[PDB]
Amino acid sequence: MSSLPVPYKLPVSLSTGACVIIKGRPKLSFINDPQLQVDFYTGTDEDSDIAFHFRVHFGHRVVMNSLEFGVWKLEEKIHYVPFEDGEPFELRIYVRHSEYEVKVNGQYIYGFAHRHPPSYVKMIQVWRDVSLTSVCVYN
Repeated sequence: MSSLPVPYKLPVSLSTGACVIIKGRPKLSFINDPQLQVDFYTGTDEDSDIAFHFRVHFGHRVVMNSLEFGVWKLEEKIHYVPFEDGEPFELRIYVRHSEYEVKVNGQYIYGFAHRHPPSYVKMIQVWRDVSLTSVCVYN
């Protein structure tokens, strides 16, 4: 029950082979419609674009998108992702040549085709209704 501040912002440099690992717990039970949001920003400013947005509507759906010149682009949706109510989760995002590969709790979930080069990602923000225990970038 140690925790990181939320919103959590960390500077990053992403290259093919990198892996973002996010560990934490939803802070409310699913009946309260808690959310998790992970944003890969292409700037350090508050108005920066988002190359990869990953948003968990716990108990409902996962949506992914990008914010480009201030506009949300095509939403990609997953109906079911195996987050468990009240339990700690592990979210991994691997930076591959052509896509981000998303893993949750030991399961392969999704490959999100790059819309922008990962080399332009400068900061990752993790926020909304979670308690966070760690946010690590490998390689």
